[PDB]
Amino acid sequence: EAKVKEMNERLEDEEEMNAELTAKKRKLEDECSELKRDIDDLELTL
Amino acid sequence: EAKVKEMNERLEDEEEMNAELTAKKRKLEDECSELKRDIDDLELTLAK
Repeated sequence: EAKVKEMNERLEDEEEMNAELTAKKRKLEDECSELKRDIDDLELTL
Repeated sequence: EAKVKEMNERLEDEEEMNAELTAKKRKLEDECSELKRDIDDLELTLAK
């Protein structure tokens, strides 16, 4: 059960690092989106 | 013994998921840097 415990626990550390990386990933997909827009709008006069 | 091994595996997987999703993230960080410079330098030749 001790061996059971520190693994459950460490999973929680890890899973939250991973939770962060996907939330950080979201906003960056979104930011890329709008940056790619700013270009493709602007190039429609060149 | 089972829940022990099962949690071992998941740990190795989460440790690597950390590495994987960060390589995905990074590719977007890189892109979001570059796209910004391409927005900017285009205008930096366009401006008066």
